[PDB]
Amino acid sequence: RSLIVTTILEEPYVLFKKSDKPLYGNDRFEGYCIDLLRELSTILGFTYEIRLVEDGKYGAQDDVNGQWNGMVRELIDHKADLAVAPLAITYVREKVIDFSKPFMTLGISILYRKGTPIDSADDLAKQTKIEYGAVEDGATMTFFKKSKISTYDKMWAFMSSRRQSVLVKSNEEGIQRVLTSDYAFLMESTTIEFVTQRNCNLTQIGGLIDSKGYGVGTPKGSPYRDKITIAILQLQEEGKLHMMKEKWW
Amino acid sequence: SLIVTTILEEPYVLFKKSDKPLYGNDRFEGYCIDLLRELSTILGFTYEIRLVEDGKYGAQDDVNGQWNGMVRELIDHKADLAVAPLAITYVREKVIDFSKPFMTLGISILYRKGTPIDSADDLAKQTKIEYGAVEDGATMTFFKKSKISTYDKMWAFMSSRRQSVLVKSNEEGIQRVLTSDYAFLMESTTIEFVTQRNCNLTQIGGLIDSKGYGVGTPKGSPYRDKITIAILQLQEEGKLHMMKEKWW
Ligand SMILES: C=C(C)[C@H]1CN[C@H](C(=O)O)[C@H]1CC(=O)O
Ligand SMILES: C=C(C)[C@H]1CN[C@H](C(=O)O)[C@H]1CC(=O)O
Ligand SMILES: [Cl-]
Repeated sequence: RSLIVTTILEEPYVLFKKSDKPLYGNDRFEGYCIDLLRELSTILGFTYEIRLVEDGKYGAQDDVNGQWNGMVRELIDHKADLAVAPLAITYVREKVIDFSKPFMTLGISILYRKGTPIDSADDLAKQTKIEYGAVEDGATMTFFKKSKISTYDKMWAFMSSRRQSVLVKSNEEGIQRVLTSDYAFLMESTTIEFVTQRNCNLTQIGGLIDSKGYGVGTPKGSPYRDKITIAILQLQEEGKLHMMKEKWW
Repeated sequence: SLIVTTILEEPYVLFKKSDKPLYGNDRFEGYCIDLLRELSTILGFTYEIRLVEDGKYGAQDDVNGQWNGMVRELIDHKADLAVAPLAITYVREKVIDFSKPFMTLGISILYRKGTPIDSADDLAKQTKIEYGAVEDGATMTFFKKSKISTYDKMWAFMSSRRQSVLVKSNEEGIQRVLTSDYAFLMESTTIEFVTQRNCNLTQIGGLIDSKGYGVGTPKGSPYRDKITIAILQLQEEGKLHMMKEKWW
């Protein structure tokens, strides 16, 4: 049978393919993660059906009820066989689902304007005039929520106190805020690179604040996890992942 | 108590400098030693460090398919963990398990400063400047296996000149760069260590590929996923970055 693959719209990883005529099935989608999935299927010999996660979320756990949502929740409940998306491999997620080895490596950094005196997270933390934030309940926000590093703890105190005003619901919302207010956006370096290639007034500020990878998610114990790892390593060694990144970035 | 196989390689694993001979685990320090200590704390195991007898990381014989090095120790259940700058590669992942990466890196080029050489392509299209890699390591194996024209050409060069351009260690490669017209294909994390210590040397071009180092375990080992979770904990609390800063 075909594997059910859960994913989510996020440029340039997953988007709706443009066509003058209606599109159906997997043909509706394109992007880096779609090429990846195609290449994985070519190596491993499975067929698949792409489905957008209904709740539009990656996967985080609620504090009170301990319930998961998003693509992670779909894998937990065995409603999908794989999740293929820019899904960060994190400690809390690894506790509840399995991940392939990374197909991309990245870190949190800062998206802001060029030509300013701001050069690091510490510069942001020490002031309040320039607002800053992150996608609510994502891996980036979770990093700040849990950090014991003085600088990042202060940034979390700032963001948490202004939740409604500085946390956003998507990368697109955060980017639009950098573009239309005095705002710096804490976001993943791979997506920053995409943005800065297309917006000459924007830049990454400072280096990477942490390090993580994106991996393909599976339900805990899935036999596909290790198979997908091996295929990913093959794709990397063949230069195919690099070609795919060049194509979409 | 777990048996941990490793290998000397600066600054991952070193013999501690000492007036008197040291014994057992006391003999060793380095990034990978700190990593092992941190893992042991999180997971609650004791361990004995043993240097791999054959001094190899792990490659497969092209005729008989047998493995050597730390990979062989794991396959043979002579060790529980391998903790070293052991690249997570397609061929190795097929026979042993690896944790998720504690360090990410890629192949690049170590050469002298001030030349017009700017990329692998520049090396491949000539022969006056010799180049090579550590024999049978993950770098050499990338070239051996690559279908990319430039890298296949470089493999043809290095292959045909095995005796003279392939080396036994990073140290031998670095000395070649310093004493002759030679460029050394080597891992970018080691290049970084080297170029911080020698201002006449530089990385040429960017990364040619991307890989990680991971802790190795025998296939099927229950420790693999526990070590992965520990590594993720160490990364998220900033410890892996501090460890790299400390040793580089
Ligand atoms: C696109 C966003 C919502 C996702 C993508 N990776 C992160 C994740 O896996 O949670 C989130 C971004 C972030 O937290 O900066
Ligand atoms: C120090 C060397 C021999 C090891 C380290 N990592 C690679 C490996 O895991 O094979 C080798 C280096 C290289 O191949 O450039
Ligand atoms: Cl894994």
